[PDB]
Amino acid sequence: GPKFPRVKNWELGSITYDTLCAQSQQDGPCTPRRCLGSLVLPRPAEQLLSQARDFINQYYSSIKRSGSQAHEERLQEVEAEVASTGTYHLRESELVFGAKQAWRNAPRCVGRIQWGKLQVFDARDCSSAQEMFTYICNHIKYATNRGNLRSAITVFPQRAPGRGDFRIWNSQLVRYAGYRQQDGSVRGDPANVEITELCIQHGWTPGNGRFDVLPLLLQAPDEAPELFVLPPELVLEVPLEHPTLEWFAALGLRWYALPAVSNMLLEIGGLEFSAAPFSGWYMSTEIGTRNLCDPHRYNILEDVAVCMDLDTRTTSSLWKDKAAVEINLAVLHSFQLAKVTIVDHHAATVSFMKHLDNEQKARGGCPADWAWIVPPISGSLTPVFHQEMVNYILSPAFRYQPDPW
Amino acid sequence: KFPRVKNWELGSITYDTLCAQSQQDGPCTPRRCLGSLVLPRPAEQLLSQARDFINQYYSSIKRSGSQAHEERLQEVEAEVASTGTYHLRESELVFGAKQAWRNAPRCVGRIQWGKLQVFDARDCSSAQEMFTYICNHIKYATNRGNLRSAITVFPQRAPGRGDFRIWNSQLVRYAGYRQQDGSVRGDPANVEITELCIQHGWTPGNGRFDVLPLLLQAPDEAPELFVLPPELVLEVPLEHPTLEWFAALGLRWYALPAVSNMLLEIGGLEFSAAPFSGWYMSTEIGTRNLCDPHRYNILEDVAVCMDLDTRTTSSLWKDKAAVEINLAVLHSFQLAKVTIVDHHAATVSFMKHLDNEQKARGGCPADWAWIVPPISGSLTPVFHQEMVNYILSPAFRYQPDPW
Ligand code: HEM
Ligand code: HEM
Ligand SMILES: Cc1cc(N)nc(COC[C@H](CN)OCc2cc(C)cc(N)n2)c1
Ligand SMILES: Cc1cc(N)nc(COC[C@H](CN)OCc2cc(C)cc(N)n2)c1
Ligand SMILES: C[C@H](O)[C@H](O)[C@H]1CNc2nc(N)[nH]c(=O)c2N1
Ligand SMILES: C[C@H](O)[C@H](O)[C@H]1CNc2nc(N)[nH]c(=O)c2N1
Ligand SMILES: [Zn+2]
Repeated sequence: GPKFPRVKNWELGSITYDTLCAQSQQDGPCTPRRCLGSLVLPRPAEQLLSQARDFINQYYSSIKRSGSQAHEERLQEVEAEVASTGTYHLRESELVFGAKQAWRNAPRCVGRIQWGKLQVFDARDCSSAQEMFTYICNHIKYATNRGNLRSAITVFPQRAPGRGDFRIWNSQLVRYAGYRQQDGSVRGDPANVEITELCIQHGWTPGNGRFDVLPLLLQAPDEAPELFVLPPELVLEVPLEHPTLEWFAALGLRWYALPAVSNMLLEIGGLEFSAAPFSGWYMSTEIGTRNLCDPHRYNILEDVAVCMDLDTRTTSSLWKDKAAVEINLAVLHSFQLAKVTIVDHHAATVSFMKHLDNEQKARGGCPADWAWIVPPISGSLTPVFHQEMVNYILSPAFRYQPDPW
Repeated sequence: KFPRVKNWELGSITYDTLCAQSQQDGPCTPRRCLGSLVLPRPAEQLLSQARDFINQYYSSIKRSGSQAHEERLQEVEAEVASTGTYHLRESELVFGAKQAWRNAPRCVGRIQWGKLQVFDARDCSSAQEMFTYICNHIKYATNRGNLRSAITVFPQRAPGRGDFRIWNSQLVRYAGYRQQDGSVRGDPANVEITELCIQHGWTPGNGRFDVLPLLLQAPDEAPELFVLPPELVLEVPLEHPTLEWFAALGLRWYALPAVSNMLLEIGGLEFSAAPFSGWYMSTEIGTRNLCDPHRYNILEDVAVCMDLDTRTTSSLWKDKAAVEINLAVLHSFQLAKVTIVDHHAATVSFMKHLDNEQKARGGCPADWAWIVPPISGSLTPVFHQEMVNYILSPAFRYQPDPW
């Protein structure tokens, strides 16, 4: 009967219909002729004003004052401001709500059960690269909280007509260096070769290890980026050991505690926050499966399998699968021992199922990107594998943006 | 526009041009993607699908434009104009069935697409005849463990009448018997078909691995029950290479995956009974059939036999057990000399297939959620490969249950 996508869970046999998707104001990449759901990156006064009104309407609905006089007065305030200045500005509580709503709207995040619990640091007063650095250190200190991690976002000033952007050049606040070698290989994280080379071009004295923490390149409006070294005491890392395989610690592998995305755009009511880094805590598979075992990342599967004495000469020994499991276990064990927050892919996906049920009742749906939500090991052992998902774009949102260089 | 398709492991980029030949809408729209959903929510038309298919065929043998090509289009046209339908030549049927497989977005085994034995069963007028054909298919496809891909094609749908159908979802399936206390004994996915077999006269067993009889249906007739001779049905007892207690679980699985509920569409003609088979990829058995919570659900038993700490997700007890079961499946198929492919070799060969199809057709329709295996996803190259999903014809399609 219902004219909304029907969504089925094949493990439980239950059905829902997503009505939320009708609030999408904006096309993804798919069409009736071809699905592009698996692509990572497929590619103004009245326009602004209607984005702004929709957002203000969301905020007033969220505080149950929709249609109220404070609501119609805010709408007028906003149009008046666009009328005379081309842009407008958010009230503090509007920013807080919009930030949370952007996380809650992110289809690619499995951690969204935590969406209501986000510390929002307003850094819209920031006026220099040096001040960005202070805010960022404060953020990292707050978020890290000695291992007991707290979700957080710091919001720097919005894009402004004619004037340059605030940008953090690094893709995350904490990243490891990647040094291109003479034999064409890479030492450290190959994902970070470009930003590494950029840091060196901007005067950084590079180290030569596999786990060198990168410095930050921070750009304030209409200035060249400036370089800032994080005090090592601020950057919590966990050395990786394995609970029974005693040789595993001898590998010198490690990972940083804080996953802090710094190159995304936070869009709220048409306003564009080009620097707005946000952080949570890790799901174990991000470290132990992707960052450590992708062939284009640290690529350690074969070395670990050799240490475990597996038959790496044939696919059918399942040597990759066994090594990857042990690496994931080491990641979980080591984070637990160090009392640094982490969540395994089972607990995370169970919690995401609870999130979907919360959001079914609250908004009638939840946009979700199945390829990104299902973990990269043990897929069908998690309940999200058996759950259909509808993917669409809502605002507020975190959006990709081109690299500043 | 032609979508850009990137491999994130290798940095390489292609453009799918083949998607332009899609004539048939999927579930997605610009407002929302529905690609993770399993199921979807006259004469001129048949004639254009017919012409298009005859063109694909004459081009496939290089004789595009020839006398033979024109006379064949006119035959198709003369037949439709007079009867509202037409019939395929055996050689066309063979081509169309291979193309349907080639085109199947959810199949990771398509490197094999050109090697397909096709039995024409269009001269079949009875459920009894269907049974004989099915036994021959099984015997041939199984080949004493050296499995060979095959399809048998029964008579097409016709406006005047009921369809030929095989009620079972595969030719070989294990019974699931509901217990008065809710539980299922056997394969919970086959409870309905098991019950249908019982009501049409089957004497049920009571094991966890009882091979079902087939319900075959000729048009507008009640379906009929046929027991497969047990020697036709190759099974593999599961054991583990190092864990001796694993064989004590009494697990086993059948060699032959042979889908028998899907519709084969070729040039607008529809073949409601057209069972097809290949060989398994180990994860289908090891991960989905044995470990899915709504299938035989054995993860916990295995974890306990391995003495794992089951009380917390963070021991990765599930992951550890799933890996041993998959290992047991590969080992036991290898020991019994029955064809199987593991998920690494299979996905490596699919990458090769993508590359072949890029050169041959300018693209390949693929359903990423079904191509990427259910364990160790990102350990396989297909995880890192962007894919474009779309429907080309000839095609295998879902159809309603006949009851
Ligand atoms: C609280 C713990 C959190 C967990 C466990 C978590 C987990 C994850 C995971 C596993 C991913 C996929 C990452 C990848 O494969 O590259 C992700 C993506 C994402 N999460 Fe979270 N998340 C958390 C908190 C946050 C917070 C606080 C925000 C924003 C306020 C957020 C926004 C995002 C976004 C935008 C993405 C997509 C990134 C992209 O497309 O590249 N998440 N989350
Ligand atoms: C030769 C070895 C073959 C292998 C290893 C293979 C592998 C697979 C696998 C793993 C799937 C996913 C199945 C599932 O999760 O339920 C699949 C689906 C499928 N394959 Fe194959 N395949 C093979 C041969 C064939 C042949 C011969 C045909 C047809 C002539 C075929 C047509 C299909 C179709 C239509 C699907 C989709 C089924 C559905 O939507 O439920 N494949 N294949
Ligand atoms: C290729 C690439 C693109 C892009 N936008 N970002 C990166 C690296 O950013 C890290 C990655 C983004 N998918 O996010 C990891 C993450 C973030 C958060 C907030 C929590 C968490 N557990 N995990 C690489
Ligand atoms: C729910 C359902 C639908 C349907 N069409 N078939 C089934 C049972 O068949 C399972 C599956 C098709 N989804 O077959 C697996 C398979 C088929 C083939 C030809 C090869 C292979 N390795 N594996 C269940
Ligand atoms: C091609 C494919 O879309 C790509 O490799 C995706 C798949 N799923 C993912 N899922 C997560 N969580 N993170 C990723 O980087 C990716 N990569
Ligand atoms: C909802 C989701 O699409 C569903 O669980 C799919 C996922 N991928 C799959 N992939 C294969 N090969 N077979 C399946 O049954 C499924 N199930
Ligand atoms: Zn789609």
